[PDB]
Amino acid sequence: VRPLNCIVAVSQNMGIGKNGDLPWPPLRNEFKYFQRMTTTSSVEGKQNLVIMGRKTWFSIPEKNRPLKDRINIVLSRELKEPPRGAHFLAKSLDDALRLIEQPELASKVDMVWIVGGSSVYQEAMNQPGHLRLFVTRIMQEFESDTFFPEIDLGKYKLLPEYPGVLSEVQEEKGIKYKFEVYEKKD
Ligand SMILES: NC(=O)C1=CN([C@@H]2O[C@H](COP(=O)(O)OP(=O)(O)OC[C@H]3O[C@@H](n4cnc5c(N)ncnc54)[C@H](OP(=O)(O)O)[C@@H]3O)[C@@H](O)[C@H]2O)C=CC1
Ligand SMILES: Nc1nc(N)c2nc(CN3c4ccc(O)cc4C=CC4=CCC=C[C@@H]43)cnc2n1
Repeated sequence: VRPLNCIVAVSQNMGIGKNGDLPWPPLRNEFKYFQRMTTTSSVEGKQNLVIMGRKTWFSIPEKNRPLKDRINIVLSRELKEPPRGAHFLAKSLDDALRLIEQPELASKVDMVWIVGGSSVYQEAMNQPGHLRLFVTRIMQEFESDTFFPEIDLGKYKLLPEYPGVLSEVQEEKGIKYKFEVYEKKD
């Protein structure tokens, strides 16, 4: 729960969003990976937890909120109550991270996942300490208005393998993609 995980899908031009949606048509197999990695806790009786920005929360289809079988935290400086369906609201990333480390969640949270958007990735990546980046490389260019921060290879190590993550190039709807895991210690 102390390591922080970010998970993202990014185009060749580092794009992650366009007009409050994704730059590419729906990649349901890519979504299945997102679901699996964020939902699968390491121990029965604990749930994983997802943190996301307010725009990402409202852009997720209503029928799929909250992200099922995960504790959902939404970051907003303007909302005063958690959005309907969200488990917690936090006014800053540090407030959220401090909440998660409170003892009355000890038994109640396994892995922590940052799931977007651009804003939130940026802030998480500015932080000292142990960060993993679960990056899906969409091997194609797409017109985008929201983007993922630079991944400095002097700071992040590309893990050659990672448990439960397959390395082969995948394809759906003629769009190729592959799964990568990066790590920054300390
Ligand atoms: N893997 C992928 O490809 C993903 C792509 N996306 C893309 O991201 C795009 C949107 O990105 P972006 O513009 O960053 O919008 P965000 O997803 O970051 O959501 C915006 C909200 O984030 C809140 N927020 C961010 N940081 C903080 C903080 N430290 N404290 C409190 N609130 C915070 C802001 O609240 P307030 O305004 O009140 O300050 C803002 O309202 C979407 O179009 C989507 O397509 C999203 C998820 C995944
Ligand atoms: N690997 C990876 N990592 C992510 N963080 C990720 N996030 C999403 C976000 N997403 C989704 C998040 C959850 C969900 O059930 C469906 C979607 C589908 C469409 C979406 C449209 C616009 C904005 C957000 C929304 C979709 N795919 C993703 N894949």
